Amino acid sequence: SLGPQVAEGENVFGVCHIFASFNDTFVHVTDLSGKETICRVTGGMKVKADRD
RNA sequence: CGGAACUGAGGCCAUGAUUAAGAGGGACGGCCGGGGGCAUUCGUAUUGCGCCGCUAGAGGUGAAAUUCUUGGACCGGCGCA
Repeated sequence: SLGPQVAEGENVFGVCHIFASFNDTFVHVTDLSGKETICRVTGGMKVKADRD
């Protein structure tokens, strides 16, 4: 029961927190507070070499 | 009689001081300014430290490595110095 307030229109908010720069890129979904995290992901966990 | 030193009272002179620098000094009035010294309050950032959460990479390069990394890095969060 993940957000059991079932109305099929009650949208559930989060925040994303993109940290972009050179040599990296992060995507860090969290709740409204930034205290609880949901699947932080990067660019280095997908490609093979370090210059891409 | 001359010229010496000294002391007293008087009338006379149209009776005596050049102006005030587009030279300067000082005074006075209202302002002006990241001018100078002493004490005072504020700011985000950085670095470290503590506690919480999820997860394998993070840095840095033209490209790499030295280096940090499940004994929990980098990211996010609240505090403190």
